[PDB]
Amino acid sequence: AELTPILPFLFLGNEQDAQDLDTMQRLNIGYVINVTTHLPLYHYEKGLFNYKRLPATDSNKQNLRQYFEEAFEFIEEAHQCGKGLLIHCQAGVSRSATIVIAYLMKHTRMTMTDAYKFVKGKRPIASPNLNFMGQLLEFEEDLNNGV
Repeated sequence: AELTPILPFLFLGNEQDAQDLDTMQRLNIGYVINVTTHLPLYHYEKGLFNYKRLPATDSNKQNLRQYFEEAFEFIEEAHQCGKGLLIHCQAGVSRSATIVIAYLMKHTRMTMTDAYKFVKGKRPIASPNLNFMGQLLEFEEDLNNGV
């Protein structure tokens, strides 16, 4: 299991990485975001972490932009509460990486292109679909227009 640490408090992963509970406990993760509709909240019953589900699909019509602001709050609650946070979708990390790249665009002064390749460098498998990439490009233009 490889939980790519995009920041010190931010980890990107896939289906399997959220199951590696030993790994997550070493990283002091206390927050988890499941960006899928069908995967379970692994380790939910254990009472270990707080959870947030962004029920989305790796499709060309799925709107992740709606969840952008909702997930940013979960990440700033972790940073303000001094705890790690793992966002994971499935395999190709198309969905989960789009939200990560967007978190960097809103709070980090980075461009969409700069942030996209920052995450691409740490996790090479990142391949947000063009539907998600258009949202990311539109989120840049919005943010640049005082939005």
